[PDB]
Amino acid sequence: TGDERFYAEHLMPTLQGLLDPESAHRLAVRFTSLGLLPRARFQDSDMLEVRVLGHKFRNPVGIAAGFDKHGEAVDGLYKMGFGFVEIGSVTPKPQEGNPRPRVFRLPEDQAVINRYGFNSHGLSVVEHRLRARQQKQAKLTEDGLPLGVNLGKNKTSVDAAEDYAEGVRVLGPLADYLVVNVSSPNTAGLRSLQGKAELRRLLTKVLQERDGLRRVHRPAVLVKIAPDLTSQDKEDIASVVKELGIDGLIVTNTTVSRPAGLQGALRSETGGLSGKPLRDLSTQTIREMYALTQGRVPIIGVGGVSSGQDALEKIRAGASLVQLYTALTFWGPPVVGKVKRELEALLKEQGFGGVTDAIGADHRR
Ligand SMILES: Cc1cc2nc3c(=O)[nH]c(=O)nc-3n(C[C@H](O)[C@H](O)[C@H](O)COP(=O)(O)O)c2cc1C
Ligand SMILES: COc1cccc(-c2cc(F)c(NC(=O)Nc3cncs3)c(F)c2)c1
Ligand SMILES: O=C(O)c1cc(=O)[nH]c(=O)[nH]1
Repeated sequence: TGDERFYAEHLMPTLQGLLDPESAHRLAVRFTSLGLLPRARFQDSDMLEVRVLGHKFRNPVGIAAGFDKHGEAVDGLYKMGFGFVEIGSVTPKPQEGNPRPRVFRLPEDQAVINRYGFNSHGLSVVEHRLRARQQKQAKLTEDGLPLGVNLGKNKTSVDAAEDYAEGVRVLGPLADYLVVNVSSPNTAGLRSLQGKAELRRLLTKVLQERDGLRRVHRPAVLVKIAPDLTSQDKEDIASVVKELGIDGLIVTNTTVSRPAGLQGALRSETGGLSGKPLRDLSTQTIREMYALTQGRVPIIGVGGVSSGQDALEKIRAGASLVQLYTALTFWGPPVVGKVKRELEALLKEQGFGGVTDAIGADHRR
Protein backbone atom coordinates (compact mmCIF):
# COMPACT_ATOMS: atom_id res chain seq x y z
CA THR A 1 0.00 0.00 0.00
CA GLY A 2 0.88 3.70 -0.18
CA ASP A 3 0.69 3.96 3.61
CA GLU A 4 3.27 1.13 4.00
CA ARG A 5 5.77 2.88 1.74
CA PHE A 6 5.02 6.29 3.25
CA TYR A 7 5.60 5.12 6.82
CA ALA A 8 8.67 3.03 6.01
CA GLU A 9 10.34 5.55 3.69
CA HIS A 10 9.27 8.92 5.12
CA LEU A 11 7.43 9.16 8.44
CA MET A 12 9.39 6.61 10.51
CA PRO A 13 12.91 7.64 9.41
CA THR A 14 11.99 11.28 10.18
CA LEU A 15 10.69 10.42 13.66
CA GLN A 16 13.86 8.36 14.26
CA GLY A 17 16.04 11.26 13.08
CA LEU A 18 14.26 13.60 15.53
CA LEU A 19 13.79 11.48 18.66
CA ASP A 20 15.93 9.17 20.77
CA PRO A 21 14.35 5.68 21.01
CA GLU A 22 12.79 6.17 24.47
CA SER A 23 11.11 9.45 23.44
CA ALA A 24 9.93 7.72 20.25
CA HIS A 25 8.48 4.91 22.41
CA ARG A 26 6.64 7.32 24.69
CA LEU A 27 5.25 9.19 21.66
CA ALA A 28 4.17 5.92 20.01
CA VAL A 29 2.30 4.88 23.17
CA ARG A 30 0.61 8.30 23.32
CA PHE A 31 -0.49 8.28 19.65
CA THR A 32 -1.64 4.71 19.93
CA SER A 33 -3.60 5.32 23.16
CA LEU A 34 -5.40 8.19 21.34
CA GLY A 35 -6.16 6.07 18.25
CA LEU A 36 -4.18 8.40 15.95
CA LEU A 37 -3.37 5.65 13.47
CA PRO A 38 -3.56 4.98 9.72
CA ARG A 39 -6.28 2.43 10.71
CA ALA A 40 -5.64 -0.71 8.60
CA ARG A 41 -8.04 -1.49 5.74
CA PHE A 42 -7.03 -5.19 5.76
CA GLN A 43 -10.07 -7.33 6.63
CA ASP A 44 -8.97 -10.44 8.55
CA SER A 45 -9.86 -13.47 6.46
CA ASP A 46 -11.05 -16.70 8.04
CA MET A 47 -7.79 -18.45 7.10
CA LEU A 48 -5.92 -16.33 9.73
CA GLU A 49 -8.15 -17.46 12.63
CA VAL A 50 -6.52 -19.72 15.23
CA ARG A 51 -8.06 -21.49 18.22
CA VAL A 52 -5.61 -22.03 21.05
CA LEU A 53 -5.11 -21.38 24.81
CA GLY A 54 -8.89 -21.70 25.29
CA HIS A 55 -9.58 -18.78 22.92
CA LYS A 56 -10.30 -17.77 19.38
CA PHE A 57 -7.70 -15.42 17.88
CA ARG A 58 -9.00 -13.44 14.87
CA ASN A 59 -5.45 -13.38 13.49
CA PRO A 60 -2.20 -14.83 14.83
CA VAL A 61 -0.17 -11.57 14.93
CA GLY A 62 0.20 -10.01 18.40
CA ILE A 63 2.12 -7.12 19.89
CA ALA A 64 4.92 -8.45 22.14
CA ALA A 65 5.35 -7.41 25.78
CA GLY A 66 7.24 -4.20 26.52
CA PHE A 67 5.64 -1.92 23.98
CA ASP A 68 2.64 -1.27 26.27
CA LYS A 69 4.28 -1.96 29.64
CA HIS A 70 1.52 -0.32 31.70
CA GLY A 71 -1.65 -1.19 29.77
CA GLU A 72 -2.16 2.35 28.37
CA ALA A 73 -2.71 1.65 24.67
CA VAL A 74 -4.57 -1.67 24.53
CA ASP A 75 -7.53 -0.46 22.45
CA GLY A 76 -5.34 1.48 19.98
CA LEU A 77 -3.29 -1.69 19.51
CA TYR A 78 -6.35 -3.67 18.48
CA LYS A 79 -7.22 -0.78 16.13
CA MET A 80 -3.76 -1.21 14.59
CA GLY A 81 -4.82 -4.74 13.56
CA PHE A 82 -3.11 -6.98 16.14
CA GLY A 83 -5.01 -10.21 16.79
CA PHE A 84 -4.04 -10.14 20.45
CA VAL A 85 -2.30 -7.76 22.83
CA GLU A 86 0.18 -8.55 25.60
CA ILE A 87 0.90 -5.86 28.20
CA GLY A 88 3.72 -5.75 30.72
CA SER A 89 5.98 -6.76 32.14
CA VAL A 90 4.26 -5.49 35.31
CA THR A 91 6.03 -5.65 38.68
CA PRO A 92 4.21 -5.83 42.08
CA LYS A 93 5.39 -2.40 43.28
CA PRO A 94 6.05 0.57 40.99
CA GLN A 95 9.71 0.96 40.04
CA GLU A 96 11.62 3.35 37.82
CA GLY A 97 13.91 0.87 35.99
CA ASN A 98 17.47 1.70 34.88
CA PRO A 99 18.98 5.18 34.43
CA ARG A 100 18.67 6.78 30.98
CA PRO A 101 19.67 6.30 28.22
CA ARG A 102 18.54 2.68 28.26
CA VAL A 103 17.24 2.07 24.69
CA PHE A 104 19.49 2.11 21.64
CA ARG A 105 18.73 1.86 17.95
CA LEU A 106 20.95 -0.18 15.53
CA PRO A 107 19.47 0.97 12.23
CA GLU A 108 22.09 -0.79 10.02
CA ASP A 109 21.01 -4.07 11.69
CA GLN A 110 17.27 -3.33 11.95
CA ALA A 111 17.78 -4.03 15.65
CA VAL A 112 17.30 -2.45 19.08
CA ILE A 113 19.18 -2.98 22.32
CA ASN A 114 17.31 -2.18 25.54
CA ARG A 115 18.04 -2.24 29.24
CA TYR A 116 14.81 -0.70 30.61
CA GLY A 117 15.12 -2.84 33.73
CA PHE A 118 11.34 -3.46 34.27
CA ASN A 119 10.18 0.16 34.63
CA SER A 120 6.58 -0.43 35.77
CA HIS A 121 3.61 1.52 37.15
CA GLY A 122 3.07 -1.54 39.33
CA LEU A 123 0.17 -3.94 39.87
CA SER A 124 -2.32 -1.55 41.56
CA VAL A 125 -2.14 1.09 38.85
CA VAL A 126 -2.38 -1.45 36.03
CA GLU A 127 -5.20 -3.29 37.86
CA HIS A 128 -7.32 -0.13 37.99
CA ARG A 129 -6.47 0.72 34.40
CA LEU A 130 -7.68 -2.71 33.23
CA ARG A 131 -10.74 -2.70 35.50
CA ALA A 132 -11.89 0.55 33.80
CA ARG A 133 -12.25 -1.29 30.46
CA GLN A 134 -12.88 -4.84 31.76
CA GLN A 135 -16.26 -5.32 30.06
CA LYS A 136 -15.01 -3.80 26.83
CA GLN A 137 -12.19 -6.39 26.98
CA ALA A 138 -14.69 -9.21 27.66
CA LYS A 139 -16.43 -8.25 24.37
CA LEU A 140 -13.14 -8.01 22.43
CA THR A 141 -12.07 -11.43 23.76
CA GLU A 142 -15.44 -12.94 22.79
CA ASP A 143 -14.88 -11.41 19.31
CA GLY A 144 -11.47 -13.09 18.96
CA LEU A 145 -9.17 -10.37 20.37
CA PRO A 146 -7.66 -11.72 23.63
CA LEU A 147 -5.52 -9.89 26.19
CA GLY A 148 -2.33 -11.21 27.77
CA VAL A 149 -0.57 -9.89 30.83
CA ASN A 150 3.15 -10.37 31.34
CA LEU A 151 4.36 -10.49 34.98
CA GLY A 152 7.79 -9.46 36.29
CA LYS A 153 9.62 -9.25 39.62
CA ASN A 154 10.76 -6.12 41.50
CA LYS A 155 14.49 -5.38 41.58
CA THR A 156 14.66 -5.64 45.40
CA SER A 157 12.28 -8.62 45.75
CA VAL A 158 13.50 -11.06 48.44
CA ASP A 159 11.25 -13.88 47.13
CA ALA A 160 10.77 -14.16 43.34
CA ALA A 161 7.92 -16.69 43.53
CA GLU A 162 5.86 -14.42 45.80
CA ASP A 163 6.23 -11.52 43.29
CA TYR A 164 4.81 -13.72 40.53
CA ALA A 165 2.09 -15.10 42.80
CA GLU A 166 0.94 -11.55 43.65
CA GLY A 167 0.72 -10.76 39.91
CA VAL A 168 -1.42 -13.89 39.34
CA ARG A 169 -3.78 -12.87 42.14
CA VAL A 170 -4.07 -9.20 41.06
CA LEU A 171 -3.98 -9.33 37.25
CA GLY A 172 -4.93 -12.95 36.54
CA PRO A 173 -8.65 -12.18 36.85
CA LEU A 174 -8.28 -9.52 34.14
CA ALA A 175 -6.24 -11.54 31.63
CA ASP A 176 -6.92 -14.20 29.04
CA TYR A 177 -3.38 -15.44 29.61
CA LEU A 178 -0.54 -14.64 31.95
CA VAL A 179 3.16 -14.84 31.15
CA VAL A 180 5.77 -15.70 33.68
CA ASN A 181 8.68 -13.77 32.40
CA VAL A 182 11.77 -15.51 33.64
CA SER A 183 13.89 -14.31 30.67
CA SER A 184 14.56 -10.57 30.90
CA PRO A 185 18.31 -10.06 30.44
CA ASN A 186 17.99 -6.83 32.54
CA THR A 187 17.16 -7.96 36.08
CA ALA A 188 20.00 -9.55 38.09
CA GLY A 189 19.40 -13.26 38.79
CA LEU A 190 16.09 -13.46 36.86
CA ARG A 191 17.20 -15.85 34.10
CA SER A 192 18.49 -18.43 36.63
CA LEU A 193 14.75 -18.94 37.41
CA GLN A 194 14.88 -20.95 34.14
CA GLY A 195 16.86 -23.76 35.84
CA LYS A 196 15.03 -27.01 36.70
CA ALA A 197 14.56 -27.15 40.51
CA GLU A 198 13.97 -23.38 40.78
CA LEU A 199 11.57 -23.36 37.81
CA ARG A 200 9.53 -26.32 39.09
CA ARG A 201 9.08 -24.71 42.51
CA LEU A 202 8.25 -21.31 41.02
CA LEU A 203 5.75 -22.66 38.47
CA THR A 204 4.04 -24.94 41.01
CA LYS A 205 3.30 -21.85 43.12
CA VAL A 206 2.10 -19.80 40.10
CA LEU A 207 -0.20 -22.59 38.93
CA GLN A 208 -1.61 -23.15 42.45
CA GLU A 209 -2.48 -19.43 42.65
CA ARG A 210 -4.01 -19.47 39.18
CA ASP A 211 -6.09 -22.54 40.00
CA GLY A 212 -7.43 -20.70 43.09
CA LEU A 213 -9.10 -18.09 40.86
CA ARG A 214 -12.81 -18.33 40.00
CA ARG A 215 -13.58 -20.23 36.80
CA VAL A 216 -14.51 -17.29 34.55
CA HIS A 217 -11.41 -15.39 35.79
CA ARG A 218 -8.89 -18.18 35.37
CA PRO A 219 -6.23 -17.34 32.73
CA ALA A 220 -3.93 -19.70 30.81
CA VAL A 221 -0.33 -19.53 32.15
CA LEU A 222 2.64 -19.34 29.74
CA VAL A 223 6.41 -19.23 30.38
CA LYS A 224 8.54 -16.86 28.31
CA ILE A 225 12.06 -18.03 27.70
CA ALA A 226 15.36 -16.64 26.55
CA PRO A 227 17.02 -17.46 23.23
CA ASP A 228 20.33 -17.98 25.14
CA LEU A 229 19.56 -21.29 26.88
CA THR A 230 21.83 -24.31 26.85
CA SER A 231 20.56 -27.59 25.41
CA GLN A 232 20.32 -28.80 29.04
CA ASP A 233 18.21 -25.74 30.00
CA LYS A 234 15.80 -26.37 27.10
CA GLU A 235 15.42 -30.08 27.97
CA ASP A 236 14.76 -29.18 31.61
CA ILE A 237 12.17 -26.53 30.69
CA ALA A 238 10.38 -28.95 28.38
CA SER A 239 10.29 -31.59 31.12
CA VAL A 240 8.89 -29.16 33.75
CA VAL A 241 6.29 -27.72 31.36
CA LYS A 242 5.00 -31.24 30.67
CA GLU A 243 5.14 -32.37 34.32
CA LEU A 244 3.16 -29.34 35.56
CA GLY A 245 0.80 -28.90 32.59
CA ILE A 246 1.92 -25.32 31.79
CA ASP A 247 -0.41 -24.00 29.08
CA GLY A 248 2.15 -22.60 26.64
CA LEU A 249 5.54 -21.09 25.95
CA ILE A 250 6.58 -17.75 24.57
CA VAL A 251 9.76 -18.17 22.53
CA THR A 252 11.73 -15.88 22.78
CA ASN A 253 12.78 -12.82 24.76
CA THR A 254 15.75 -10.67 23.65
CA THR A 255 19.29 -12.02 23.41
CA VAL A 256 22.36 -11.10 25.49
CA SER A 257 24.47 -12.54 22.64
CA ARG A 258 25.85 -10.25 19.92
CA PRO A 259 25.88 -12.23 16.66
CA ALA A 260 28.90 -11.76 14.44
CA GLY A 261 28.20 -9.16 11.80
CA LEU A 262 26.34 -6.48 13.78
CA GLN A 263 27.21 -3.10 12.23
CA GLY A 264 25.47 -0.57 14.50
CA ALA A 265 27.80 1.80 16.38
CA LEU A 266 25.88 0.89 19.59
CA ARG A 267 26.27 -2.92 19.26
CA SER A 268 28.36 -3.11 22.47
CA GLU A 269 25.78 -1.49 24.77
CA THR A 270 24.58 -3.72 27.61
CA GLY A 271 21.05 -5.07 27.22
CA GLY A 272 18.85 -7.41 25.26
CA LEU A 273 19.09 -7.35 21.47
CA SER A 274 15.87 -7.56 19.43
CA GLY A 275 14.89 -7.37 15.75
CA LYS A 276 16.37 -8.96 12.66
CA PRO A 277 19.61 -10.37 14.22
CA LEU A 278 17.45 -12.32 16.71
CA ARG A 279 15.14 -13.77 14.05
CA ASP A 280 16.66 -17.15 13.22
CA LEU A 281 17.99 -17.76 16.75
CA SER A 282 14.34 -17.42 17.91
CA THR A 283 12.99 -19.64 15.08
CA GLN A 284 15.48 -22.35 15.98
CA THR A 285 14.49 -22.16 19.66
CA ILE A 286 10.83 -22.57 18.63
CA ARG A 287 11.79 -25.59 16.53
CA GLU A 288 13.63 -27.23 19.43
CA MET A 289 10.93 -26.48 22.04
CA TYR A 290 8.17 -27.78 19.75
CA ALA A 291 10.11 -31.07 19.25
CA LEU A 292 10.89 -31.40 22.98
CA THR A 293 7.20 -30.95 23.87
CA GLN A 294 6.02 -33.25 21.04
CA GLY A 295 3.93 -30.51 19.47
CA ARG A 296 1.48 -30.68 22.42
CA VAL A 297 2.37 -27.32 24.05
CA PRO A 298 1.22 -24.15 22.20
CA ILE A 299 4.09 -21.77 21.39
CA ILE A 300 3.92 -18.05 20.74
CA GLY A 301 6.84 -17.28 18.46
CA VAL A 302 8.57 -13.92 18.75
CA GLY A 303 11.86 -12.33 17.65
CA GLY A 304 12.65 -10.49 14.43
CA VAL A 305 9.26 -10.91 12.71
CA SER A 306 8.84 -8.18 10.09
CA SER A 307 7.14 -9.95 7.16
CA GLY A 308 4.69 -12.70 6.33
CA GLN A 309 7.65 -14.95 5.47
CA ASP A 310 9.13 -14.41 8.95
CA ALA A 311 5.78 -15.19 10.55
CA LEU A 312 5.21 -18.33 8.48
CA GLU A 313 8.71 -19.62 9.20
CA LYS A 314 7.95 -19.46 12.94
CA ILE A 315 4.49 -21.05 12.44
CA ARG A 316 5.99 -23.89 10.38
CA ALA A 317 8.69 -24.30 13.09
CA GLY A 318 5.92 -24.85 15.66
CA ALA A 319 4.37 -21.49 16.69
CA SER A 320 0.58 -21.30 16.93
CA LEU A 321 0.76 -17.50 17.20
CA VAL A 322 3.47 -14.88 16.62
CA GLN A 323 4.30 -11.47 18.05
CA LEU A 324 6.43 -8.57 16.93
CA TYR A 325 7.74 -5.40 18.49
CA THR A 326 10.98 -4.11 16.95
CA ALA A 327 9.58 -4.15 13.38
CA LEU A 328 6.93 -1.62 14.46
CA THR A 329 9.73 0.76 15.47
CA PHE A 330 11.19 0.64 11.98
CA TRP A 331 8.15 0.30 9.67
CA GLY A 332 5.42 1.84 11.82
CA PRO A 333 1.76 0.76 12.20
CA PRO A 334 1.33 -0.39 8.56
CA VAL A 335 3.71 -3.32 9.23
CA VAL A 336 0.83 -5.15 10.96
CA GLY A 337 -1.40 -5.31 7.86
CA LYS A 338 1.70 -6.05 5.77
CA VAL A 339 2.60 -9.15 7.81
CA LYS A 340 -1.01 -10.37 7.75
CA ARG A 341 -1.47 -9.87 4.00
CA GLU A 342 1.87 -11.52 3.13
CA LEU A 343 1.11 -14.41 5.52
CA GLU A 344 -2.25 -15.07 3.89
CA ALA A 345 -0.67 -15.04 0.37
CA LEU A 346 2.08 -17.46 1.46
CA LEU A 347 -0.33 -19.87 3.14
CA LYS A 348 -2.24 -20.05 -0.18
CA GLU A 349 0.96 -20.48 -2.22
CA GLN A 350 2.14 -23.32 0.02
CA GLY A 351 -1.21 -25.14 -0.11
CA PHE A 352 -2.29 -24.62 3.50
CA GLY A 353 -6.03 -24.21 4.09
CA GLY A 354 -5.26 -21.83 6.96
CA VAL A 355 -2.78 -20.96 9.71
CA THR A 356 -3.84 -23.97 11.75
CA ASP A 357 -2.72 -26.38 9.01
CA ALA A 358 0.73 -24.77 8.89
CA ILE A 359 1.54 -25.05 12.64
CA GLY A 360 4.54 -27.33 13.06
CA ALA A 361 4.45 -28.25 9.32
CA ASP A 362 8.26 -28.40 9.08
CA HIS A 363 8.36 -31.29 11.58
CA ARG A 364 6.03 -33.37 9.40
CA ARG A 365 8.23 -33.07 6.25
C1 LIG B 1 12.26 -1.91 24.26
C2 LIG B 1 11.82 -3.33 24.61
C3 LIG B 1 11.19 -3.59 25.84
C4 LIG B 1 10.80 -4.89 26.18
N1 LIG B 1 10.17 -5.17 27.37
C5 LIG B 1 9.76 -6.45 27.63
C6 LIG B 1 9.07 -6.79 28.87
O1 LIG B 1 8.84 -5.87 29.70
N2 LIG B 1 8.72 -8.06 29.06
C7 LIG B 1 8.97 -9.05 28.16
O2 LIG B 1 8.61 -10.20 28.43
N3 LIG B 1 9.60 -8.83 26.99
C8 LIG B 1 9.99 -7.57 26.67
N4 LIG B 1 10.61 -7.28 25.46
C9 LIG B 1 10.87 -8.36 24.51
C10 LIG B 1 9.82 -8.48 23.42
O3 LIG B 1 8.60 -8.86 24.05
C11 LIG B 1 10.24 -9.56 22.41
O4 LIG B 1 10.35 -10.84 23.10
C12 LIG B 1 11.60 -9.27 21.74
O5 LIG B 1 11.80 -7.85 21.55
C13 LIG B 1 11.74 -10.03 20.41
O6 LIG B 1 10.75 -9.55 19.48
P1 LIG B 1 11.07 -8.43 18.35
O7 LIG B 1 12.35 -8.87 17.67
O8 LIG B 1 9.91 -8.52 17.39
O9 LIG B 1 11.21 -7.09 19.04
C14 LIG B 1 11.02 -5.97 25.17
C15 LIG B 1 11.64 -5.70 23.95
C16 LIG B 1 12.04 -4.42 23.63
C17 LIG B 1 12.69 -4.15 22.29
C1 LIG C 1 0.50 7.96 13.12
O1 LIG C 1 1.84 7.54 13.42
C2 LIG C 1 2.07 6.60 14.41
C3 LIG C 1 1.01 6.07 15.14
C4 LIG C 1 1.25 5.13 16.14
C5 LIG C 1 2.56 4.75 16.42
C6 LIG C 1 3.64 5.25 15.67
C7 LIG C 1 4.99 4.80 16.09
C8 LIG C 1 5.96 5.79 16.26
C9 LIG C 1 7.23 5.47 16.72
F1 LIG C 1 8.15 6.42 16.86
C10 LIG C 1 7.55 4.16 17.06
N1 LIG C 1 8.81 3.89 17.52
C11 LIG C 1 9.02 3.36 18.76
O2 LIG C 1 8.07 3.05 19.49
N2 LIG C 1 10.28 3.15 19.17
C12 LIG C 1 10.55 2.34 20.23
C13 LIG C 1 9.74 1.63 21.11
N3 LIG C 1 10.43 0.94 22.07
C14 LIG C 1 11.80 1.03 22.02
S1 LIG C 1 12.20 2.06 20.66
C15 LIG C 1 6.58 3.17 16.90
F2 LIG C 1 6.90 1.92 17.23
C16 LIG C 1 5.29 3.47 16.44
C17 LIG C 1 3.40 6.21 14.69
O1 LIG D 1 12.41 -4.13 31.01
C1 LIG D 1 13.33 -4.65 30.36
O2 LIG D 1 14.51 -4.27 30.46
C2 LIG D 1 13.13 -5.86 29.50
C3 LIG D 1 12.39 -6.94 29.98
C4 LIG D 1 12.32 -8.07 29.14
O3 LIG D 1 11.67 -9.07 29.49
N1 LIG D 1 12.98 -8.10 27.97
C5 LIG D 1 13.72 -7.05 27.56
O4 LIG D 1 14.35 -7.10 26.46
N2 LIG D 1 13.81 -5.94 28.33
